[PDB]
Parts: sequence; structure tokens; C-alpha cells
Amino acid sequence: SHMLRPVETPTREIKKLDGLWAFSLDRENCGIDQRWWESALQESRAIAVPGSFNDQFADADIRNYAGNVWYQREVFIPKGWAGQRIVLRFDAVTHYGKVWVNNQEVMEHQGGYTPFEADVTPYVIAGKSVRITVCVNNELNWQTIPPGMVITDEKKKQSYFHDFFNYAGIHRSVMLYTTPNTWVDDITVVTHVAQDCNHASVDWQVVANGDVSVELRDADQQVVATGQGTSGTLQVVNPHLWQPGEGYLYELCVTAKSQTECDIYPLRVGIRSVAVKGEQFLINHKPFYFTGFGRHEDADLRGKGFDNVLMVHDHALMDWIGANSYRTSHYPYAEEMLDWADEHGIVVIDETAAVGFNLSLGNKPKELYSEEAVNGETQQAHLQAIKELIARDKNHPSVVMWSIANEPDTRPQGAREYFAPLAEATRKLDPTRPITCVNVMFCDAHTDTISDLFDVLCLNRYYGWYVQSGDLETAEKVLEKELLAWQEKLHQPIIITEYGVDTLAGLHSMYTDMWSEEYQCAWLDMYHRVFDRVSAVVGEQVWNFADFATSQGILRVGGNKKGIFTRDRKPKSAAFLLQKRWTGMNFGEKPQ
Amino acid sequence: SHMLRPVETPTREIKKLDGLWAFSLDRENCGIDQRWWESALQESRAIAVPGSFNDQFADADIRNYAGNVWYQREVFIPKGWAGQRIVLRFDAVTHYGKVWVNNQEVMEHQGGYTPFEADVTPYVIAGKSVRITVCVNNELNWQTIPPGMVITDENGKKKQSYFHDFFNYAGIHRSVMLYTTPNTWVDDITVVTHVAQDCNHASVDWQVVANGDVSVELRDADQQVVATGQGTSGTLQVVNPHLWQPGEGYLYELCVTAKSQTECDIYPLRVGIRSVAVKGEQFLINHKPFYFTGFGRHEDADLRGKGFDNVLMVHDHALMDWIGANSYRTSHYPYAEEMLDWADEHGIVVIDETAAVGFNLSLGIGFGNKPKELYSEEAVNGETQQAHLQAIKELIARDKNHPSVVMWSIANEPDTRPQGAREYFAPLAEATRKLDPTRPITCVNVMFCDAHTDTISDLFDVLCLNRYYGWYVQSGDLETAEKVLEKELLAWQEKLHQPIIITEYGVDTLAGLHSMYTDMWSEEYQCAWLDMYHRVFDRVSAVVGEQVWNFADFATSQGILRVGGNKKGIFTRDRKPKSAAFLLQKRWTGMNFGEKPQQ
Repeated sequence: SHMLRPVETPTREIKKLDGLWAFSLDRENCGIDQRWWESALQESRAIAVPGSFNDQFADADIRNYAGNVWYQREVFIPKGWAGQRIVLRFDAVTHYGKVWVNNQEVMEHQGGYTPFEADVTPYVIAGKSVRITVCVNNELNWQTIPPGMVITDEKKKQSYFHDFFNYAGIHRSVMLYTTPNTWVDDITVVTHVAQDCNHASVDWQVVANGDVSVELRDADQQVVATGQGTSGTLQVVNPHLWQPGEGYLYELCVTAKSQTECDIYPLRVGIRSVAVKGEQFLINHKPFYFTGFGRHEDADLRGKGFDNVLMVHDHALMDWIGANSYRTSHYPYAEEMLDWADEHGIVVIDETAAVGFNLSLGNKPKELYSEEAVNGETQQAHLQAIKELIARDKNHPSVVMWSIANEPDTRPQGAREYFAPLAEATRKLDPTRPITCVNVMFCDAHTDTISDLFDVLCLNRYYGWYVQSGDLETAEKVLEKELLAWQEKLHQPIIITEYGVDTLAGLHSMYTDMWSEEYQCAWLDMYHRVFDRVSAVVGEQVWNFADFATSQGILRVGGNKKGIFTRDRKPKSAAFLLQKRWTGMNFGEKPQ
Repeated sequence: SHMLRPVETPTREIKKLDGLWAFSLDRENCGIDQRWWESALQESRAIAVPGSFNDQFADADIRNYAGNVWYQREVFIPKGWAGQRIVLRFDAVTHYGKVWVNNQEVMEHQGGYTPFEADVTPYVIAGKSVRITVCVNNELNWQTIPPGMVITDENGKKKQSYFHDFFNYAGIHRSVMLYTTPNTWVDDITVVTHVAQDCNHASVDWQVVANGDVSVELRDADQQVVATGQGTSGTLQVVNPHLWQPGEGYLYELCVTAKSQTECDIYPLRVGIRSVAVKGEQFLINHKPFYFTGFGRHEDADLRGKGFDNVLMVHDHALMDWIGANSYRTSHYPYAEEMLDWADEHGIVVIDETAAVGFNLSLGIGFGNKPKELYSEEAVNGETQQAHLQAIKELIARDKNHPSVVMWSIANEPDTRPQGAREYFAPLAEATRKLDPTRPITCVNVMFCDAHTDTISDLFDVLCLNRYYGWYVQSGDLETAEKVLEKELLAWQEKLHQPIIITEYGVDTLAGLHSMYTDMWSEEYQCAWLDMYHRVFDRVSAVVGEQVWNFADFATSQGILRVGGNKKGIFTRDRKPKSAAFLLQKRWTGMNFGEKPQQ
């Protein structure tokens, strides 16, 4: 469970395994039987790690593959790591990985978007080359997060219920890292902030197999507070709060000392509180207004693979357009993104991979919550996905809210019985952040059965698109009516976590009609006018930052075209509309 | 200067410094005066290394910047490296870099496209963090490869003028790393692979520089020792050798051990056993005629500019393999060495080119006022020629052992009309042959320096012609273009009786522009015009190759000739195929591998 982000210290080294690996499909599904991990993969080819495997090859038969694929490389253990605790770590393997070091099985993970690792000290020798084999499986069933159904025809075909392509592979960094045989295994900080903002407290809890001391250092490396033992509270006079748009960070240096060994782990800490009060979202006791995007991890060639240039360029576009926030739609993002948000003061709604709990979007069993679909084991798997997300992200000050799912069908019998325990367990795992369950349009104010269990109303709305098609005048009436009915029903802060229309870049129309750039601008504008008239709306996240790949079908013109930007990051007209609205408002303040 | 590719060995470790660095412009040019390397960069932002700096930020003022920029990060020296020789290496900094480790100046390099490195043993402590600062300059002048002119406006604002048809991207384009050797190490290796006529025997010469006794083991792809030797130099005999063949690329491994009394070093060099030679109008690989198919390329992609990237390299190789391409040219600069490791392993044939494009003031591509004499003290001069010689030396020192590299191109499209041209190029031709006698040389020929006009192609072994009849002239007229093209190729065959590679033929093609009139800029014209070239090539016995310009659409300087860039791609910049990709697929997969097509 304990999952600290590897960082280089006087007591910790890292060796990235990113680069070219050997790669092989297993159409006969005989690689486990033939123990492929005991040899060089036969009939293999070069693949980039990190990256989705699907689009690296310009090959439809690989892109559409369902089953196991195999990655392998050789790596030299640094000579100096003799006597040291050596960990092998995968930041993310989509959706399942099993790992062998030479002929030793070392670890296994279900969940495509959070890290897994094993201590491999006993199975490697410092100064020698070792063989790493990974069996990666991209199949979804009713107990995976997200769910799906594999149909077999004779040949496997993956069915799934979410509007983004089922990219798979080693999407994020692989690495070896070291600790001493005494080490800091875990840290929780809780950051309290007086109402007047003129004092703050920092609770710590540490797990380590040796005596623990902590030093809190400011941005200038001046020690502002010190403590001892596994737990306690640091007092901070006149603290530099972590504020949206700035993101001042302290460093909590955790030392675990044995008589013989010592370990130093620096954790970035942003001093901020988050709370809902009535229909206001407060950060450091001040109302905040969310602007920005639903995103995806999606790009040409690399699929959902992490990439620094893309992270730099996309943050430069969000900065320029005046976005203050985003949501990790619809899975945990690369941790680098949360390190970025921490440092630049970007506000994040951190979401699990639990999209698709919904059989009514655009074969399938009769009852959504039943033994044959979302069941007891599904709910366990969902709890595990929430635990892994919070265990990874609990200390990121940029994360202001947990979204435990996107667009579940809450009409059917058993929805509330499924969600209640998940809402409760989320609050116990992290009491410091509000929780949400992002709401599908047809589960309206008069229909939805679970919104009372959550703190903030995150509504996905597309009136004037899938319904009242091309009619802004009717869409505006229906939208305003529904937001006010939500305000009346629950008196929670409302974030519109999804509003957008498919827009084909370069399609221009004097009739302002669907798919045109001019429609995208008129439709976003109508939404904005309505949001500004409703006092409960504390945010707006446009769907989507950029055009992204989907499953093939008649609704998707080479993918999802709701982007503000093209997949190659070129702006549509609507990017300039958002630039003016979001840079023209006062930072973090509801427009008028 | 000795430049072995770093590889992990029982005696050698590597630590990549790729990732996010601190970045700053220096618009006032006060960073050397204020010694910016002595502290945190002051007004900095995160940048990805490797990558061009220009397009990471969606910011015109950064994209169009001329002068110095500043890169910086901190890094821990691995504790276990104590007692090891520690080297800091940049695979490429475009166009100039100076490097500091804390406050010690350690390195400087001019030349945007090959590696530089320094022994930093004395300036670091194993187990402690050091600060690496890089001052990177992107300015071209008449002594840079490639050349250019910085125009300073009346307000002191710098604008880069340059004479080549690709955008002057700059930054740390390739991997940065620390690596170790023991204090005894293999510093340099040259192999020469000789191949009997009958192909049933081969010999492998070796030469090694190292501060210790040298032994070699040649191992086949199964890791079985086929030959052993001793000393800094000698010859290994190989019975029934598995030749490095185009389309397969079988590799041996030459393990070089340097042993002192106390420590030792093991360096494995991949060796492809193959001979290259020109005989008459044939280009011979392993004594058999070869026919080149494939592309002029560029290092160019969305967002990252000329930055290296594994996913792009995997995807592009899968597109070249699919379309039936057997070869490419590193137009117009040395490419990331990972490309030549790929070519070695899969048997792709490569024309390795220097960065010496732009030696030509009479094209319409690039971009103040051009000097009147191209070869003069005030333009291409003695110091330019020295800088060009240095660029050729550095390329060969890097690539001399890649079996995939079958020919050196020392420049692209110089103006060879003036008398100065032969005076400048002759000594460069001679010095290239001395540096590597195992490969033929070329100088890629511009269209207006025709068979009746050109003054230097006799000094080279292979005629690499860049031709665009029916585009820049005889615009849209396939009938006239075809006559002029055939006439000129036959005039070249008569004049020099060399093998001819068409190293550039292409037309601007806007993806999705379709025409029933088969006229310029349409997908249909791209198809009809490449087809007309193919028909002419197949009627000329001297034509041993065809490399389409270009693999993919790529960025250029803004101007009236370039519709958001160069649109001569077979693929779009996002790697989507134009109709002409399917035309090339049929011709190149329908011919016999490596064999001149027929009518």
C-alpha cells in the first residue's frame, strides 16, 4: 500500500529503464505455458517505453489486439548498490502487469493508472545484467476499473462503455531505485490553516524501521520547524500559504536513523485548507471559481504514454488561455502532472478510472447492479482503486477533491447501496478533502439517487448537442432550469465538469450550425451566460482540452472532436473565446 | 577526437540527465557577465530535455529568439562512482553549448548535431549534488556549418538570416548523460570489414586506443567466439561469414578489453561484415548491385522540433518498412545515433550527411542583403573551410563503424558555378577520403548546377541529384518536365559515368486538396509527378536509387513559398499518409528487393 514517489537524496538513487524494449503479441496465449520470461522473446520487435503499444506500429491488427503482450529488456544493476535495498517500480502498466526478474516472479498489478513495485534485492546481484519480462493484459470485465465485456467470435473483441480508446501498455516510467535497509516507507501530512490565514499547523505521520526526525524548510531552505517520532504537529507562524495561481511549497525532510544506517526523504508540502461552506468551494477560507478543462492522456503516436514536451506545451496552453484548474478525466494521471500542479498552483480534481458504470450511453446484461454485472467483487475492486489513488496523491496540495467515478447510472435498483460504502470509505482514507461522483446528464435533479452522499455537485451537461440539437434558445432554457432545480434540491457548490460540442477544425458556417467553429463559440457562450446567472455554480471545465481518440463508430469523426485544441495542439476559434473570458475575469472569482 | 557511443558494460555505467530542466532567455546578453552559472537561474521555467526550445511554449517571441538561452538542473553523482573516471556528455546542442559544473567551465562545442563531453572526475564528489548550467547559442554566421547571417535591426534586435529550407530549431535536441569508465579504458575503435568476391570469407581489421593492453573477441549473433586477437591493432579472419546484407543486417559483436596491471574495461562494438564500392555506374554492397529506395528525411515533429524521441523513431521506421523503403539520407545534418543503431540492426542503408547546407545564395528558400561573392573573405572563406573539415571529422569519428552508413555526403546543394567552388571543395573531398577510405563520398547537387554548369562532381564517387522539374520550373507541365529530366540524367551519365541517386524529387501537396485537373498542390499531381520521375529513372541505366523528398511535412522559415511549412511530405507532420504513400508502397514492395525496377 505505502507508495512514496522516488526522488534522489544522499541516501536514494534511481535508474530509469525507459527506452527501447523487446515486444511480442501472444495471439496463441501460450507465453505463460512456454514460460517466455526464461528466454529472449522470439519474433519480437522494438517498442518505446513509455508509450501505448497500440499506435507505435501504424498497424490496425496490433492497435485492435485483445489479450497478453510481452515486453522485455536487459539491465545492469549499478555496482555501488551492493548492500542496498533495491526496488523495481512501474509507474503504470495498462491494465494488468506481471513482472519477472530472470526466472523469478516478483510482482503483479490490476489497475492501469497507479504505481506498483517489489523489493528485488534478493533476486539481483550488483554489477550483473538481469532480464526483466512484463506480461501486459488489456482485457476488461465487470470486476475491472473500468469495466467492459470481452466477446469471443470463434477471436477476442473488447466491448467497453467509455468514450476514449482502450489504449494499453507501459504508459509511464519504469525504474530501479535504492533505499538503505533502514528507510522512510510512508508519510502523511495534514495542512491546517487558521481562518485569518496568519498561522498554520502541519501534522505528520511517518512509517519507517528506525528513529524519525523531521525538518520543515521554506522555499529559501530555512528550517521553520522541527519534530521527532513517527507522528506530531509542526507550528508555522506567518506561513506562506499554497495559493491557486502561485503554489508556494515547503519541504518536509524525513530522516529515519538506525544505529548503523540513515535515510533522508524530502516531501513537498503546500500549506492550504479546502472546505465546502454552503454552495461555496473555499481554498484557504476564500471562495474559489474553477476555470479550465476536462483533459485526457492522449497524443499522436504514443497514445496515453507520458511525455515531458507534451506536459510543458499543454501547461503553456492552459496558462495562456487562463485555465486555473482541470480534472483527471477519467483515470489517475501521470504523477509528474500533480508535481507540476503543486509547483505552479494549478487546482486539480483527482479522479479514479471508474468510468463505464453505465449501460445507457452511445449483448449487455439486464441489471447494471447484479451478480452478472457490477457486483460485490466490482465494489471491492473500486474500493482498491480509490485506496491506490489516495495512497499516491494524499500529499499533493494541488489535489482539492476526489472524484470516485464519472457518469454512473444511478436510476437502477442498488446504485445507492453500491455507492454509500464507497463514499464513507473515501472520507476515512482522507478526511481533509471533499469528495464527488461526477454526474451523467440523464440522471437529472429529479432522477439521481446518490448526490446527497457527496460534497460537491460535478455535472456533465450537453443540452444543444445530443438533445435540442442546434437550438441554443431551447438548450439555454432547459440548462438554467436544471441547474436551479439542483441548487434547490441539495444547496451544494456546482461545478460543470463537462460542456462541449464536436467541432471540426476548419469547418466554417454562416448558419452557426452543429460541427462548425462558429457553433462551438455560440454554444460555449450561452453556457457561460447561464453559469454567471446561477449563484451555486463555482466552476466550469470545458470538454475537452484537445481532440482525442475513441473506439470507431458513426458518432466519432476519426475520434472525439470536442477539443478546444486539435490533437496536434492547434487552436479552434473557441480557444480565443475562452482566453478572453478566463483572462478577463478576476483570478478565482465568479464572473458577473 | 575519440567518440565511442556510451554503452552499459560490466565496467561502464550511464545516468541519463533527460527530464525537466530550468530555462531562461538572455535578451540583454548579460548572463556571461553576471556569471548565471554560479546560482539558480533567476527568472526560469521548466523545459523538456531533450527537445528544441522553440515550440515547447506556444510563444512566438521564444520560437523566433536569436542569441543565448540558459539550461540548468541539479544532479546527484552515484555514491559507487568514487574512483571511477566520470564523463559528462551531450549527444547534441544546437548550435553551440558551453557547460559549467558548479562554477567550473568544463566544455564548449560548435556544431549542432554531434556529441561533446569532458572528463568531470576532478569537479564532482560521488554521493553529492552538482549544478549543471548550459549556455546555448543558436546564431549562424559564415563560419558556422550551416552558415547564415545575423541581421541586427536599428534597435539592436537580432534576426537570423539563413539559406536552407528548414526551420532553424535550437536547444538540447538529444540525450544528456553522465557515464563512467575505469581509469584504464578503451577510448577509440576503428573496424574495417573486408569481404572476398565470392562472399565466402571476410577479414576484420581493428585499431584501438586505450591506456592498457588490448585483446578482442569477435562473437556471432549467438554469442559464440568466431575469432580472437591481441594488440592495439590487427586482422581477424572469419570463415563463411554471415554478411551484413541490406534488408537483414546480421551483426557480430567485437568485445574490446583494455587490461592494466590493476583495472580493466570491456567495450562491445556491433560490427556488420559488409563491403561498399562503386564500380562504373553500379553501387555495390557485398559485390552485388544495390538500388536505393526511400526518403530524404528531417528531424522534425510537432511540439518537440528536432528533439529525439523513441515513439517517433519506432512509428517512422514502421512507416518506411511498410512502404518498402530500403534507405534514407540524413538530410541535412547528422541524425541521432539511435537512428544508425536502428539502421545497423534492421539492415537499412544510410547516406550520412553533414550540416553543410546553405552554401548557396541563389535559391528562394530560408530567411537582409546577401554578399555578391559566395566564396570570398566576407562569406565562405578559409575559416569556413576549416569549420567544414571539422564537421566532416566529427561525423566520421562518430559514424565510421556503423555498417548501415554506405556513403558520406559532405554538403547539400552548394553553388558550384564560381571558380572558388572547386578551390573550396577539392581539399574537402581529399581529406574525407583520408578520414575514411572504406566508403564512397558525394556532394549533393543543386538543379541549376546542371551537367553543363557544375564544376566539382568529378571529385566525388556518386552523383546525388536533387531535381524538381515540373515544380519550380515547367510548373505543372509533366510532358516538358519529363523531356528535360531524361535529357539531363543522360547528359550526367555521359559526363561522369558514375552511379546516379536522385536524392530529392517531390512536390508540395496539401493533404485533402483533390483535383480532376491533376494540378499543382493536389494529391493527384503528387502521384502523377512521382510516377513520371519513376518512368524516366527506369529508362536510365546509371540511376541506382530514388529517395523521395520528403518522408513527412516539416517546419520552415515563414514565407510566401511555404503554406505553414514544407508540404512535400509523403506523410503529414502527424504521420498520416497522402495518396502518394500508396503509389510508393506498390512500386517499392512490387520490385525485387535492392534491384533496379523495369519498364
